[PDB]
Amino acid sequence: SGFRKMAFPSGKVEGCMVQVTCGTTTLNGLWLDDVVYCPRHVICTNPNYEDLLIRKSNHNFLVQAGNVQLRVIGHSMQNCVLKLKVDTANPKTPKYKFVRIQPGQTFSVLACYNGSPSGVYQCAMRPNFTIKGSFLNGSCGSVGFNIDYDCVSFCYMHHMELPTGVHAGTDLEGNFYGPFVDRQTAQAAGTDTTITVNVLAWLYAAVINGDRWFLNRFTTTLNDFNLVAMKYNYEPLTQDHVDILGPLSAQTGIAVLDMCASLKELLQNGMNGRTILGSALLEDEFTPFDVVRQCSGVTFQ
Amino acid sequence: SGFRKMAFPSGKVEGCMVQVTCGTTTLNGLWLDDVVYCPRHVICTNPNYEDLLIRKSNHNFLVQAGNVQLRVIGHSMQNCVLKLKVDTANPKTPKYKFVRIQPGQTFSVLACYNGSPSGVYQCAMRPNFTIKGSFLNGSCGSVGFNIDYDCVSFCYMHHMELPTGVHAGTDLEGNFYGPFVDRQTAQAAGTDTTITVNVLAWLYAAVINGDRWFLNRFTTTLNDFNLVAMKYNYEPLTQDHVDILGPLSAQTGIAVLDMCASLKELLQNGMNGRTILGSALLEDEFTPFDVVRQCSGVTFQ
Ligand SMILES: *CC(=O)N(CCC(N)=O)NC(=O)[C@H](CC1CCCCC1)NC(=O)[C@@H](NC(=O)OCc1ccccc1)[C@@H](C)OC(C)(C)C
Ligand SMILES: *CC(=O)N(CCC(N)=O)NC(=O)[C@H](CC1CCCCC1)NC(=O)[C@@H](NC(=O)OCc1ccccc1)[C@@H](C)OC(C)(C)C
Repeated sequence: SGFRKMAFPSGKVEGCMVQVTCGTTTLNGLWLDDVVYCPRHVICTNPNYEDLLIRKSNHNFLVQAGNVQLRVIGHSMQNCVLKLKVDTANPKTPKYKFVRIQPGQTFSVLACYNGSPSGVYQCAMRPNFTIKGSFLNGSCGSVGFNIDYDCVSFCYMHHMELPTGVHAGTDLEGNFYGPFVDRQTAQAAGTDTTITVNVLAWLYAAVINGDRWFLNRFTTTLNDFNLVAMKYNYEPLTQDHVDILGPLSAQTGIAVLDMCASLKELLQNGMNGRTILGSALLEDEFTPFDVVRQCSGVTFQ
Repeated sequence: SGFRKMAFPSGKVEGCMVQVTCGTTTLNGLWLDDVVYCPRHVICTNPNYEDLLIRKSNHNFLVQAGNVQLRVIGHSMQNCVLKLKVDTANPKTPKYKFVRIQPGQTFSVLACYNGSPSGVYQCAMRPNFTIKGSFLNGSCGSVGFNIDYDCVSFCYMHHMELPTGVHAGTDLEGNFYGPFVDRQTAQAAGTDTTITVNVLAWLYAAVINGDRWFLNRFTTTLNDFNLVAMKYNYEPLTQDHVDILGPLSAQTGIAVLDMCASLKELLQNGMNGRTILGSALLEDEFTPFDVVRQCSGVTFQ
């Protein structure tokens, strides 16, 4: 038992982080096979990156992998990422995919500085397409990922911090999550919302681990639930959400809609000085898949 | 900015986990050089382990490292851990030490099943020498660690879960943290307390990241602070604790004792529906070192 914000083991990704330097900018890159992926704003000097990149040669890119120089033999821009072809394939390349995740989906972040991993933590893509990360200067190029058996699905590369202290970035093909652009012009996160299906998953986690105090005898319709959720800035729950909570419903014996009735009363009454899974807030950064993986024992390799 | 419960990168440890099987018990072991460390209760059938172990031969121990059989060529018991000498040194052995940590100190846990890492999370050794882990059947042998530059300091190996859902285990030399013994006889955690110096560190984290609402104009003596802390089941703060909070004090300009005055008023008044670093509870599983590492950029390799 117990329930923790749990990241995937990070070794498969650690073996891919490298330092990319060019001009006076140094950031992190991701070395898979003979390609190094990094944020395009590594490019020298409202920038027009196509124009800035045609002025570069391969030898203006310094790629450090450990104590080993990698030689750049080709480059191209794909959306907001640079792809640097190097003359050596990464022998530690795991099996991998690039995936663009939906809001509400979680992933592990390996924070990196100068190509050296610093820590790993678990995150969610917020409904407003920011992530509440932990990032300092030089963390650009750090990636977020999930692991399925032996395969690393990369889903995030870090680019920028916004004025509110939250973070914005791209999928590994360089497309920003959300409306953000990689310029130093005023931008701000839209209004965020709480990820309802995830809160419900976490309440099921609480029950699996022995916490029941918040349950009730009431029930609710999907429509009536959504009416109360909107009022508390929760995302509407949809039937596919209900279907995804199916397995957790059947393992606990608590119908999804009955669990919606306790969330409703938790929203209306607060938590009255009690805690759930060591939290005094309703947690929304565990997906239904996260709960099942941690409460059943699924491994990866 | 941002502040997350952040584990060390786990790759150095992942390369050391193995499966140890003997009789009908399978658990995790830790392969460093030509020795595999695992919990001694892997031994077959109020057990007397010295008596049970003299009845075993090397070939009763099956050690799986990936798809590769390791051959046991010697064994011995050290406290509550078995040390199995194998005929092959682990080529992925990092630089490492074994360290017995104090209560209040944090570490990363790589949860493992059948020698396969499942997740990594951050923990603290509670004042009552349990850890609030996340562990299922078959996680025994999973280890906890810290990393300093390139060196893995192993500090925990997991053995058992107690009735309250918290966890007990040993240092890597087999000595239990706390009064626990590796028998299936009724045992229970002592009364825990909140780790005061860590709460103060986290409040400094909040200030470094821009949260100030909880500060106040008041101050307090060490003695007067401890009087209020005892009443709220907080550990007494000592002068060495004050000294350790020195650097965080000097970076923020908030004297330790003034930060004690805001903790005092936070304890006496509650948090009034506000949050600190996304928490509605006072967090105590970040050490002063954790805060500095995450809020300044210290890497490892
Ligand atoms: C490379 C890096 O480490 N990193 C992540 C920083 C972090 N703490 O997560 N990225 C950056 O520092 C960004 C570099 C620029 C380079 C030119 C192309 C765009 C990216 N910069 C930022 O992340 C800044 N954010 C920002 O400029 O947002 C747009 C904006 C501009 C002006 C007003 C409002 C919003 C950060 C570093 O700047 C602030 C002041 C927001 C912290
Ligand atoms: C091997 C393993 O995975 N693991 C960790 C379990 C977990 N969820 O963290 N360890 C064990 O399962 C322990 C194996 C025994 C083998 C004989 C030597 C001692 C260890 N068992 C436990 O952890 C049990 N705890 C326990 O027996 O505590 C002492 C006790 C006995 C009777 C009453 C109260 C206390 C767990 C699995 O049992 C309970 C019922 C506490 C969950």
